[PDB]
Amino acid sequence: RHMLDKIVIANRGEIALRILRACKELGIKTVAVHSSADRDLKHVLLADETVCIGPAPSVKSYLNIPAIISAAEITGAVAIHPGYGFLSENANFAEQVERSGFIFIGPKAETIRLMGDKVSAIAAMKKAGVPCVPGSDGPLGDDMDKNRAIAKRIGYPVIIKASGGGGGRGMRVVRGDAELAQSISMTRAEAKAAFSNDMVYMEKYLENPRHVEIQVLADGQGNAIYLAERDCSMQRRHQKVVEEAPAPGITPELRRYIGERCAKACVDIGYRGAGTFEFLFENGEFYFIEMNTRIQVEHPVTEMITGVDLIKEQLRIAAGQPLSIKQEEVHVRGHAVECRINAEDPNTFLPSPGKITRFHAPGGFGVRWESHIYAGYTVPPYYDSMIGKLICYGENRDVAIARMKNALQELIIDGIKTNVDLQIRIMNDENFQHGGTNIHYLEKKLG
Amino acid sequence: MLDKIVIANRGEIALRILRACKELGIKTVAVHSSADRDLKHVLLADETVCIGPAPSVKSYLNIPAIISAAEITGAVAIHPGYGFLSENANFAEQVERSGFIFIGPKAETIRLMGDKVSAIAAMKKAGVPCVPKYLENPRHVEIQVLADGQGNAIYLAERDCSMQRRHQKVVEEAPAPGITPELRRYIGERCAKACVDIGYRGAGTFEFLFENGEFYFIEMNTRIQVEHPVTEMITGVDLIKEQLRIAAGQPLSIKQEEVHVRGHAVECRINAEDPNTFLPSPGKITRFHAPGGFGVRWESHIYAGYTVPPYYDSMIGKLICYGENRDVAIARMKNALQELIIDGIKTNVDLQIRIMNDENFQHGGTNIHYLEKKLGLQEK
Ligand SMILES: NC(=O)c1ccc2c(c1)nc(NCc1ccccc1Cl)n2CC1CCCCC1
Repeated sequence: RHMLDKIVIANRGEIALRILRACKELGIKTVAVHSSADRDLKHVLLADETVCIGPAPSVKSYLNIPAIISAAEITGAVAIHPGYGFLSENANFAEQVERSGFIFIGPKAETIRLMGDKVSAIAAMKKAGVPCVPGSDGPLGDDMDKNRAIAKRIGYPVIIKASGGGGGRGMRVVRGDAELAQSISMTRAEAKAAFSNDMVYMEKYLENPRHVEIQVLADGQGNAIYLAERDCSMQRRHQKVVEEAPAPGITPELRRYIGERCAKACVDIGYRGAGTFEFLFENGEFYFIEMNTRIQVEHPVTEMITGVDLIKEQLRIAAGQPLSIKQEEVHVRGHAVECRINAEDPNTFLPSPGKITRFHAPGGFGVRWESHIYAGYTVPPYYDSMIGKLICYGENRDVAIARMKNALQELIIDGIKTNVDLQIRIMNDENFQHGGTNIHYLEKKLG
Repeated sequence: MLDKIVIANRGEIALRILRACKELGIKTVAVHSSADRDLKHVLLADETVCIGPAPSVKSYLNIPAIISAAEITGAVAIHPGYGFLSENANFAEQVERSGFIFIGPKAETIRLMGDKVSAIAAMKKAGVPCVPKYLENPRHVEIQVLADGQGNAIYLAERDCSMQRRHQKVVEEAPAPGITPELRRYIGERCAKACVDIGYRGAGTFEFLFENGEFYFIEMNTRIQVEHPVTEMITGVDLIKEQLRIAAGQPLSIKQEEVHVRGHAVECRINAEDPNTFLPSPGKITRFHAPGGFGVRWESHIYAGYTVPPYYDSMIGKLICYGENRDVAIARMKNALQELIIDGIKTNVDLQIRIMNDENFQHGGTNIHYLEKKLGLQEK
């Protein structure tokens, strides 16, 4: 079968190393594009070719569209993998890659635009039969009588959300008519300033939901499959801390119900590659909020429970190959837990950059370590706080948690502040040990 | 479960055992020589006891010192690992006479199987095929077993350990290439019946020579196998935790029909020795970096700044890669071997890279003489 000869890894850190490994397993030549502050990245040191695309600030490196495309052209690369974050959900970038004759390892640019606009995305999901949060089902105008009527029909509390927003950014809870006009007005102003798009919509506000998300894969040959779910509720201020697969309390019947709807939605929108349907789960019911049109950070928990290498599937799809597995070949087996490891201060939660003086990774049966860090490595201040991901699998949830506790005790990261101690606390939490804690749990636990 | 156990071993296996104990909530007692105070498992153990000076005869092979440490710490069981006293029937007999649980078979089974004459007679009786014959180009194929010593016994597929130097395994893999589900079931059932017939208790391995679609029994290792992780990857069974459950007097919960072979796993033994002359290379590891990724399993006590002592064997770690198929497991091993950094000492990492890149290994089914023919070494 035909495979991509050479690709540009348009990312950094752990995800860039994750992509480099998948490339090497498939015999794909790698081009590591990097900022001047990232010359010592583990994947840069393992890459077949390297191109320094600019200085440390992301604007002149990882978000630098001409420099990334120019690197693909000079090295003779055929495709670009955007990873997560940066330009991965940037439709202009995907269009420019397509326009320049290189393969964008993701969905069509118009699919990114469709799902990136939250109002259009909900309408497409509702039409496809995916359950959505009751809401305005269209943008809000300036007629406050019409806005009060939508709030009445939905039932308070409600949430005002930016169509150009996403991932908890660009939203405001409204509990009564008195706060409605000002809340809409503030959300609009914030959205205009942040996204240069003042469009807002209204949604029913769910008080105690769980964040449950469905993993999908769709090829260019008409196949679209669901790879169970992940529970990503263990979060703080919209930042995921712990993710797990499958989600506790989800039955095979409920898994089948939601998964089939997501797979059908892929067919209807002509989805291609890896994707994630994010839902709020409350009182046995799923409610769509948004679709992630790229690989997710927490993808490894899905890989452990299904045996499917999601990055290798992305590369295969992009090369024009069919999905390597059929739906009937996707089986949920055992349980996996992921602890994100951050170079962060436990009091401020702010990134804690610096030089790692001593480093030791955990090992053992069911223990997977996803990280670019090594002894002597300097965590730069220019980017996000995540330095690694510790993933533990077991035949059941109890075994996965037991292995995580042991793995966190072997993990040594000196010279910088980390959330390792917090991760140990979460694993020891009696409510986490029972499972099914909602999205507000971690914040309530911390204070 | 067993409240507290003495890990009567060292290095990677002692760390392997400690992790299984911690998962089950079993307290650990790390008995160590004065040269092994800095072993990773010793630093992670709940309690530690120095059992003597550096030579194994004075420490790891010192029965009164091990028993005394188990008595003073209030332990109830002893895991002997592999090597050392694991297959010493007098040690197993004394552990039990002292009132402790021996994490292994009965002393009589160790004796029965430890003597080739009585072992072969027990196998002929049990219906296990033996050497009737000249086996010029055989493959080393071995069957993993678990028996509770209560009448239940299961086989957990096979391993191919044909890549050898001076009769020491270098690469191991599971399942064995070319072994059909019919052949697996045939040999496996005879091994499970043999466990019942000899009253076997715990983990064990039946080693065979495999040539022209036929098995020929050589010997039984009456203990956990070094290469046990490749079987664990393909079955999902934690073999050390099963040893611990059996020793606690729990019957096997795993039924034969619950044992499924999925994917493929390869193990590369990592040795502190020269990759060409095989001169042992003890010494301080000045820089260390372990490989990572999907299907990558690293089994080692080594760390940056740790000194590999000159007193013991050269095996410092085991690199185990799994995949949905043999090709994926080999591709993952190549990637993992490139990430593995061990500086300050000589290792066989470069030899392992050559073995993974060998076209006959990539094809599979190379015989027991292959590695030495590739390297130009004379058998002895
Ligand atoms: N309808 C609601 O109750 C509701 C509540 C929270 C919502 C939520 C809905 N939707 C989102 N995110 C998407 C979004 C934000 C802003 C504008 C548009 C979108 Cl789609 N969030 C944040 C996510 C992320 C953190 C934990 C799970 C909840």
